[PDB]
Amino acid sequence: LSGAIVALILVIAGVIIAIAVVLFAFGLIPGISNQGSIQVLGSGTITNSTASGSSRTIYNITITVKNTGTT
Amino acid sequence: LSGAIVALILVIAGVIIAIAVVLFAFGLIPGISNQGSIQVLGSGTITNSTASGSSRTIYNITITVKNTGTT
Ligand SMILES: *[C@@H]1O[C@H](CO)[C@@H](O[C@@H]2O[C@H](CO[C@H]3O[C@H](CO)[C@@H](O)[C@H](O)[C@@H]3O)[C@@H](O)[C@H](O)[C@H]2NC(C)=O)[C@H](O)[C@H]1NC(C)=O
Ligand SMILES: *[C@@H]1O[C@H](CO)[C@@H](O[C@@H]2O[C@H](CO[C@H]3O[C@H](CO)[C@@H](O)[C@H](O)[C@@H]3O)[C@@H](O)[C@H](O)[C@H]2NC(C)=O)[C@H](O)[C@H]1NC(C)=O
Repeated sequence: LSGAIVALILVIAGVIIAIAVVLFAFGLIPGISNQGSIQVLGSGTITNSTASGSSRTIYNITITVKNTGTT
Repeated sequence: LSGAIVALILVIAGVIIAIAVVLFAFGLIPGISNQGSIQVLGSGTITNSTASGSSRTIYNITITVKNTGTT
């Protein structure tokens, strides 16, 4: 008897997990868009910004950035 | 005589208890085999709900959900 009862449980669970995985594949798609939100416009500048005789060299990066995203 | 009447009682009782276990196996089927599920549709969102420098961070989660079951 046991084998048929087990197969029935695993059939129905198979349908449920397969549908959930298909829905997840459709559900990913909106996240892909955000990978393109930024673009950098023109040349930026680097400037030596550290104080005289300081242990660390520290530069200053100025760039135009454009954010086309919603965040 | 005795051995044959006892063999017959155990044949009859065997039929009875075997059929009882077969009917029980058919009686399991509805409980183990409910089809349909919570389906999650598209992307959801997480939003910071935390306010006023509270000790525990709380997040809103909003998502579209479809119950295809009967409960
Ligand atoms: C950013 O500015 C610093 C000063 O504000 C400067 O430190 C001085 O460095 C000079 C000599 O610079 C040469 O040698 C160093 C190594 O010692 C190189 O890293 C550098 O590229 C040059 O070839 C030194 O005489 C002086 O005492 C330092 N301090 C001051 C107050 O002048 C950094 O060198 C400078 N970095 C860059 C990349 O320009
Ligand atoms: C997460 O969902 C909550 C409902 O489950 C929701 O509560 C409702 O809040 C609105 C007003 O929310 C505004 O103001 C809060 C600050 O108080 C902001 O965090 C929020 O972004 C909105 O600008 C209220 O009218 C309504 O009655 C509340 N309903 C319930 C059931 O509590 C939260 O606002 C929501 N959180 C965020 C961050 O959206």
